[PDB]
Amino acid sequence: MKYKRVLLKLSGEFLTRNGFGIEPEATQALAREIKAAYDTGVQLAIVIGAGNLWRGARQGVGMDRATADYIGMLATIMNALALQDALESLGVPTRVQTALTITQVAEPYIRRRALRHLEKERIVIFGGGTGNPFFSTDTAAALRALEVGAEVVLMAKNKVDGVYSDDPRKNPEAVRFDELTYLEVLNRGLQVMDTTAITLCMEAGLPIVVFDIFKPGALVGIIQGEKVGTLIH
Amino acid sequence: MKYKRVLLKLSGEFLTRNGFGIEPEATQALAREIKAAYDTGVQLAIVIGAGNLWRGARQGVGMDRATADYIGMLATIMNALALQDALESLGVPTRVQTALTITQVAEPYIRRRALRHLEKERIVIFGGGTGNPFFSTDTAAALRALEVGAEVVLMAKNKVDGVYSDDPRKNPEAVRFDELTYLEVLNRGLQVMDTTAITLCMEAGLPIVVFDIFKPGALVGIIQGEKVGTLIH
Amino acid sequence: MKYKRVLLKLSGEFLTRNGFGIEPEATQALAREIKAAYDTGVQLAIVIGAGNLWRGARQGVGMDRATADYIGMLATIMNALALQDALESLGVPTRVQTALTITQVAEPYIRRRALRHLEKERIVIFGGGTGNPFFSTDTAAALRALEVGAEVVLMAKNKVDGVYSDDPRKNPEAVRFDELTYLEVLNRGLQVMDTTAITLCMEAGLPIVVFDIFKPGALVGIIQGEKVGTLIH
Amino acid sequence: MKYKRVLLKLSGEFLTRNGFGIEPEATQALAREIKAAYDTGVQLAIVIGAGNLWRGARQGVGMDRATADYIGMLATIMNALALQDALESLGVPTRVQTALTITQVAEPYIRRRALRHLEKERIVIFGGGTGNPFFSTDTAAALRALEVGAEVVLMAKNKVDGVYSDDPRKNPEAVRFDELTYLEVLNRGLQVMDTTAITLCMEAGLPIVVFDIFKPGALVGIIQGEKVGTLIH
Amino acid sequence: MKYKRVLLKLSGEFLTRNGFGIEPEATQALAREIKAAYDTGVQLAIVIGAGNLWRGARQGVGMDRATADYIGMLATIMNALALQDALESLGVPTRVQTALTITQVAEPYIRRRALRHLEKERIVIFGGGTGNPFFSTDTAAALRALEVGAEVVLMAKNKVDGVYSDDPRKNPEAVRFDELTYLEVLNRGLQVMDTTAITLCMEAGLPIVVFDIFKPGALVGIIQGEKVGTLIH
Amino acid sequence: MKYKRVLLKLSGEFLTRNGFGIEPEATQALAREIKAAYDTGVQLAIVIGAGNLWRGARQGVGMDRATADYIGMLATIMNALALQDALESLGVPTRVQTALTITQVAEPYIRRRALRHLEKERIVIFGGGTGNPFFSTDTAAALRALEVGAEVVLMAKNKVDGVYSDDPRKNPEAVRFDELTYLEVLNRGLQVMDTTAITLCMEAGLPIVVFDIFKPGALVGIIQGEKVGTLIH
Ligand SMILES: Nc1ncnc2c1ncn2[C@@H]1O[C@H](COP(=O)(O)OP(=O)(O)O)[C@@H](O)[C@H]1O
Ligand SMILES: Nc1ncnc2c1ncn2[C@@H]1O[C@H](COP(=O)(O)OP(=O)(O)O)[C@@H](O)[C@H]1O
Ligand SMILES: Nc1ncnc2c1ncn2[C@@H]1O[C@H](COP(=O)(O)OP(=O)(O)O)[C@@H](O)[C@H]1O
Ligand SMILES: Nc1ncnc2c1ncn2[C@@H]1O[C@H](COP(=O)(O)OP(=O)(O)O)[C@@H](O)[C@H]1O
Ligand SMILES: Nc1ncnc2c1ncn2[C@@H]1O[C@H](COP(=O)(O)OP(=O)(O)O)[C@@H](O)[C@H]1O
Ligand SMILES: Nc1ncnc2c1ncn2[C@@H]1O[C@H](COP(=O)(O)OP(=O)(O)O)[C@@H](O)[C@H]1O
Ligand SMILES: O=c1ccn([C@@H]2O[C@H](COP(=O)(O)OP(=O)(O)O)[C@@H](O)[C@H]2O)c(=O)[nH]1
Ligand SMILES: O=c1ccn([C@@H]2O[C@H](COP(=O)(O)OP(=O)(O)O)[C@@H](O)[C@H]2O)c(=O)[nH]1
Ligand SMILES: O=c1ccn([C@@H]2O[C@H](COP(=O)(O)OP(=O)(O)O)[C@@H](O)[C@H]2O)c(=O)[nH]1
Ligand SMILES: O=c1ccn([C@@H]2O[C@H](COP(=O)(O)OP(=O)(O)O)[C@@H](O)[C@H]2O)c(=O)[nH]1
Ligand SMILES: O=c1ccn([C@@H]2O[C@H](COP(=O)(O)OP(=O)(O)O)[C@@H](O)[C@H]2O)c(=O)[nH]1
Ligand SMILES: O=c1ccn([C@@H]2O[C@H](COP(=O)(O)OP(=O)(O)O)[C@@H](O)[C@H]2O)c(=O)[nH]1
Ligand SMILES: [Mg+2]
Ligand SMILES: [Mg+2]
Ligand SMILES: [Mg+2]
Ligand SMILES: [Mg+2]
Repeated sequence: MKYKRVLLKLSGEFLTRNGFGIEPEATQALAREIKAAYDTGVQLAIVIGAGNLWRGARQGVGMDRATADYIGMLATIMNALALQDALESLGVPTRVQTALTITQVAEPYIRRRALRHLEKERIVIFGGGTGNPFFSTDTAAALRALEVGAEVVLMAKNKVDGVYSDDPRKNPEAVRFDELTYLEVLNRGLQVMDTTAITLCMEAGLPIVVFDIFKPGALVGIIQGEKVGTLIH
Repeated sequence: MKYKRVLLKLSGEFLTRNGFGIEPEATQALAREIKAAYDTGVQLAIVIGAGNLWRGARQGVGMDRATADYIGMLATIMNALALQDALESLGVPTRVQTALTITQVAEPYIRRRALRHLEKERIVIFGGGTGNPFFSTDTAAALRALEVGAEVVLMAKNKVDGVYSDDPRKNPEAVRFDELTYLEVLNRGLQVMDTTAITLCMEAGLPIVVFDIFKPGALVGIIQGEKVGTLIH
Repeated sequence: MKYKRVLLKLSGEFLTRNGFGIEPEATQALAREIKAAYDTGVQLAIVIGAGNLWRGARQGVGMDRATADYIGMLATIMNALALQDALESLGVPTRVQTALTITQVAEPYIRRRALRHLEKERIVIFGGGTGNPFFSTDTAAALRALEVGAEVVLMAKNKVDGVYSDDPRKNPEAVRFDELTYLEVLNRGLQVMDTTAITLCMEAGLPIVVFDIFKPGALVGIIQGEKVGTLIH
Repeated sequence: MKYKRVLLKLSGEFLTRNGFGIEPEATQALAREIKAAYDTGVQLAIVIGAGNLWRGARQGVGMDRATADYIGMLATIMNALALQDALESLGVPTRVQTALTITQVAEPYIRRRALRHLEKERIVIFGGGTGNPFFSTDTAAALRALEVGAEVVLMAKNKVDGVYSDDPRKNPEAVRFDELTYLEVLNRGLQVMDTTAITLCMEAGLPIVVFDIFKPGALVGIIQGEKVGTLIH
Repeated sequence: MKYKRVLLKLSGEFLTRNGFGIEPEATQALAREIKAAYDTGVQLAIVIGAGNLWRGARQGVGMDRATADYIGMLATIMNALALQDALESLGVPTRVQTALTITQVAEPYIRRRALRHLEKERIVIFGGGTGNPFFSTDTAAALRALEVGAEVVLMAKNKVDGVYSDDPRKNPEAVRFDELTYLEVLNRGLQVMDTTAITLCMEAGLPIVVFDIFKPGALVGIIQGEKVGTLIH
Repeated sequence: MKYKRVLLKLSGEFLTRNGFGIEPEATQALAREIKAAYDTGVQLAIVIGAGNLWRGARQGVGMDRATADYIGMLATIMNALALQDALESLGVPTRVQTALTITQVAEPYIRRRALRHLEKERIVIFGGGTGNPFFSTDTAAALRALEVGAEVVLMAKNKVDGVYSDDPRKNPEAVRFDELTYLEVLNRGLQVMDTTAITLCMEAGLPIVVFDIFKPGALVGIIQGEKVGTLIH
């Protein structure tokens, strides 16, 4: 194995086939991909987004960005709980920790508890992002990777298989990169993930792999050492 | 004014026109109805549901009913926050209290903070139901009515204008009731609301009016003393 | 064994023989009955009332019913802590969870900590009711039964051995029922328990047995499959 | 006025005429004494005991002192809430802060909030003692006096009007002291209050007056400068 | 006035003249500078660092960076409490909000409460950073600026009056910039602040002014519209 | 072994050789002494002070003693976290419980959890004192000893090997006592520890041993039954 512990960042869109909502069949498919990774023996922490449920203050009337972001963080917790149940259906031991403390619903985020969960071969799903507005779960992925000592952030990005010279769904001439420096991402103004998540990984020397989780073998390949997707380092 | 303080129970469906999501124009139209009631000078507490965002364990995989309920409670808080912004857009002073404590996002349910807010002519929106699974927001509406000393529960029901002999959406021949007793609702097995919400109001002699909030003038009518919808008492 | 997991509802009066207080010998006698049921191997959750310590707003001066209810909830936690010590005296593994969060004193109600404790053959005593005013512990017993997946609610009622046509303490001519339906309880206006607790169990098809815990063998009888008391179903 | 801000320590026994429980008439009488002090214009913080409800581990079976103390702290909060309602019945503005955080029921203890309450001419009742076992509310009285900057602790002791050379209810030859040093109290082994409360006041030079609150004029006299009871200094 | 609401980022070092500790005369001197800016009428939010009290994991034995960062977050709260007292002793109304919830000590970070405080012309001091390890006080300054709608982040740098081509206390030949872009800071590898704080401001278009707070008139100059220090925008 | 469970009170000064701060080699040296006592098999609970980081209100401007004490409580938690890391790096299983609840950083003080930890042969480090101002770490040592059922409080005094007739670093003619009573300490006006800590131990009959932890073999000596230091009993 190239990696013993990883942070897998997932789009909330992966929980539906139809753009919106939480759907059982899509959640099962996503669980099956995660179990494929779990079965390699890697230690697995996850950050889950909420694009399937909530886009932002465009949906509100007179809505601050902070308020819209809090709504989105609650949505990521909805997804976290749904994903945990799907993984438990496969018998994969799973815990959820949320960046907003909601005692009746899930454990709060507690570093020493997250570490013990990973050491006991459990998947830890992080809901709620970082708990702060003005981030996406991209930044929560970088932060939680650093907090659990993951060796790489695996960004399972919706509808792309890597980082491109441009948004490949707005420019068919876009070209995929094998490798990039953090600064190259910033200088070229690429919009594949929060620039704040880039700089957080930059400061720690934490590598990022952007890939297509629904390409069979891709996630297991990354874990086992294959070249897959785009490496930011 | 017949009533000085009312609890208004709203379906989460009122925030969308397309089945799913939170939508600006639907939320704004709902806020305008609430503003008409507020402008009468009545004191106004609201309980909001989550059916525009979450439909229960049918959407999960191997999901407890309790877990589905906690996800719904999170969804009601998302709706409460969106509704608050919409009302504040219109200049209506509004507070949100949640049955689950989420410090950054809203204040917790605290009985005499809620009493003080109503006394200060603010709308109090209660998110999170009662904080317990195995209720709907119907029972949360009954509970919160008793807690704030509301004089009646105004049940704004999605797509009906009162209580009928049968589900009017399955039975075109159903007949509307002008009045019912609590026991009559239970013995006829009508499915307009939680039977638990029925008996809570029954134990207290707290009346319920089931009505159509989008019939212009209905809500303000009830507040002023007109006969609108079905009275359960 | 007919039942694998039961919820046992206890009056706070069982902790005293003199109307008021918490008394060692009464608490110990109650703990011995609970130990007999535990020794059958059934999984056992308990909800405890507060009538030995608090009788409601009649004891206050200008006191809300909600405020009286919150005081009663505090009193149920006092009883839960006393009962736990008594059971631990007898070697019975016991946990206390409270509906109101009081960190130093007991763990908070958390649904799958409670599920894990029962799986580990510990008794879980729930203090604080549901955490909401306008319920009795009767409704808390119904709620907690549903939450832990109990198969029946065992209503140990103070000074009666079943449900009667009338209050047997006011009507010496009252007759005991072997069986009732939920609706029959409501329509006959019997005052054995919260009508809200009745309808909660009714909605779930959760049966209730009203019985005398101090009739030797009654509790263990019910657990083993004997006909004891009144079945509501 | 001799004093601008005082801490009044009250026995839980003052809430009953009959040894046990909370009784409306006794609570009103106690409220009327407190209002007499309030009407002088002094700033008034209160610590309330629980001897009317809970004595200790003698009432438990296999009961630790710590557990018995937690039960007693919950009882002081019951009394605090009852006393607040009685004072509110007289129109005296009153707040309750508890050393155990119980959000739905009362404010948590927060120093800056307690100070603002006193500055706004409200009575603050402290329930829960210090939140730590192994104290009595005597020690909570000394601690809360220091925390709010009270100039004296007024110990309204049950059934005595001062400090005596011996327990005056076990030795009719006991003599009352006008004045005592902290060390004199310790050296003579007097049992009128926690020795820990003595030393806490010793270290701060905080004077203590032990007196009979039901002697008409006594409490107002202390506040206005008269010699009443026993001074420990 | 050029700016109506600002976020002032301060080093923990400003609370000492001797490299380490909290010292009264330095804290008072810092409070007098803050009071001068308050006296312009600007709404003022502060983020305070910890360098006077804690450097990081090299002070620990086997200490991971996350643990060191939590220790520094505690230190920032220590400084916030000391700064609040100095400011209050000058009669400036001040509130402290902490990213880690410690009820007894200060109010939690709550965005709507912080907005009300600023509108009521109080200084809000933010302690605890963001509550997340791997985030710096520079990043907390950026975040809290966004959250309170400050128009600019004023980075009071220790012993430096702007951004330079190189660390000036390491290269006497370094040249100061009047103006830079966010990307210029990142590309030139400048170490004036956390790159994550840069990119957060970049994404919002929030301008940063790096300046020397102990150059008399500089802070007030920036507030009134003068050109002081270095503008990053 | 004379003692099976002890409470070890340590000064914050033991974490530095230079009067102030947290330093790795002093912290490691302190951890090696603690590990030597752990290796005897005794169950070991620790209370840690703050003097290496915070002296009190003379470091503040207009700073009341309560605020200074909360600042010191934060410092004791900083030290607890650093001590836990040094101990863990020696392979000693260690848990931290804090009197102020800071979820992200350490578990809250919970008596039943602390007992389980000691029974599972873990060191429990108590940070935050008691959570109350005006209580000292000496008083916290006494309290936490009572709460965990320690058989003795071991007061590791800074630069002193027992109790003396006078402050020895102020009177070279002072004479050491082998033994004293609680009352002798109070009557002689000795300043070795908080008088409130003395009286708390007096009331429980809990013995105190004042000793020099950096006299090699002394801590282990006390645990194995030797006569070391001064016994207060
Ligand atoms: N340079 C780029 N390379 C790859 N994807 C890009 C780039 N710029 C923008 N994108 C967009 O980023 C999207 C992923 O972002 P988002 O919709 O938020 O997915 P996720 O929810 O997985 O973060 C891709 O679908 C793509 O349209
Ligand atoms: N007897 C009845 N009278 C009226 N409506 C009924 C009755 N029985 C069932 N219903 C159905 O209940 C629906 C309201 O349920 P729900 O979707 O939960 O509304 P809400 O979301 O407002 O609570 C109505 O739209 C109607 O289809
Ligand atoms: N129909 C009935 N059958 C039995 N008991 C009844 C009935 N109606 C009222 N009761 C009264 O309800 C009491 C139980 O109420 P309560 O004191 O709350 O018991 P518990 O404390 O066990 O809930 C019985 O002692 C009885 O006096
Ligand atoms: N030396 C003493 N002087 C006065 N009262 C004493 C003394 N020693 C013991 N006491 C007892 O202390 C009692 C007050 O303590 P307690 O019953 O706890 O009252 P409270 O509940 O007000 O503290 C008095 O009723 C008295 O019996
Ligand atoms: N390009 C640069 N321009 C200005 N200062 C720099 C630069 N590179 C490094 N620094 C250093 O950054 C320091 C400011 O950071 P720091 O000491 O952490 O102050 P603060 O604690 O307020 O952030 C300056 O004292 C300076 O020595
Ligand atoms: N009678 C006494 N015997 C011993 N030490 C004393 C006495 N009186 C005062 N002290 C002082 O108390 C100090 C111990 O307290 P302190 O410095 O606070 O250590 P710690 O921080 O461990 O409590 C000793 O260093 C000593 O100088
Ligand atoms: O640290 C965080 C994480 C999330 N969010 C909000 O919650 C949403 C989570 O959705 P995200 O964009 O991360 O999901 P994805 O696009 O991958 O489905 C964000 O968009 C923000 O609105 C936030 O404010 N801070
Ligand atoms: O007290 C409550 C309130 C709500 N809920 C859950 O949250 C959902 C909220 O949706 P609801 O049916 O109340 O909304 P509506 O149908 O009125 O839009 C419920 O269905 C439950 O799953 C709950 O468990 N308890
Ligand atoms: O969910 C609950 C449970 C309890 N209580 C209050 O706490 C008291 C507990 O006494 P109960 O009647 O349940 O005890 P019992 O009569 O069984 O001894 C109730 O009366 C209410 O005042 C409440 O408000 N809600
Ligand atoms: O700081 C405190 C205050 C109270 N208690 C407990 O709660 C009871 C409160 O009753 P108290 O003796 O103070 O009341 P009084 O005798 O004045 O009625 C005590 O006896 C203890 O059991 C405690 O453990 N710590
Ligand atoms: O959001 C934050 C803010 C601060 N810190 C920690 O607390 C320290 C704050 O002191 P810093 O050196 O940033 O402040 P300065 O005094 O240098 O401005 C940081 O170094 C980190 O260790 C953190 O972990 N997260
Ligand atoms: O229960 C407690 C314990 C500690 N403290 C505060 O925290 C400091 C802890 O450091 P201390 O000087 O007591 O410890 P040392 O290092 O001297 O043993 C005290 O001085 C108080 O300011 C407090 O307020 N309450
Ligand atoms: Mg995204
Ligand atoms: Mg609906
Ligand atoms: Mg009863
Ligand atoms: Mg007492």
